[PDB]
Amino acid sequence: GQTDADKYTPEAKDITVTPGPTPDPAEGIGNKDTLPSGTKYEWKDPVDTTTPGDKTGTIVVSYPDGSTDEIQVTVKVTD
Repeated sequence: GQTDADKYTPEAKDITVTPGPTPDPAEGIGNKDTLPSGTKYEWKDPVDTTTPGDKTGTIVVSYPDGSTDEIQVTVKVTD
């Protein structure tokens, strides 16, 4: 009786951006090719990338069955 979250292991990928609005969360998973098609990506909470610095955020990976993983990443906002 397994869920998708029992089977798949998303990998964090740190990203770098210029100051700007919250980036595309798909950029924070480094092994999307390993995950089922129909897997969705969203930030748990929007990362504030409006100012420079190293931000911490979490990507919610939602599998086709509705189970989830939560993956923390660093977003390096440049000066």
